[PDB]
Amino acid sequence: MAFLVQVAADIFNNKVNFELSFPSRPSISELTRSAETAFSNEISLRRPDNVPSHKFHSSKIKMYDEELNKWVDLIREDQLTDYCQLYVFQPPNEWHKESQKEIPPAMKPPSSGQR
Repeated sequence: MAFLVQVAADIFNNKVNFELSFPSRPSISELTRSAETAFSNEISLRRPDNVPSHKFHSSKIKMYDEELNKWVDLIREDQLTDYCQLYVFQPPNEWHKESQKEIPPAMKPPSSGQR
């Protein structure tokens, strides 16, 4: 009925995983905008009061390809499959660093940002 993608990232030293819903297979631009919005909302929610406000910026997106059993770059508009798992990197920054903490079961993304 809807096309789902799981999108994971490292936010303040926790691995987060969101289920994003689309009417059909999204474009990479559409997916990227949806993911940046969801992760920016997560940052706003989780931000420690000693950290300045900031947004999530995607730098590279990988997809775990079950056909090849490996992580590959998301480059083409015919790679995404329903309920596939993506991981989104950011450019180097002070607050969010990569970890090999396992990707948790996907949850609905935040419902809003912070007023």
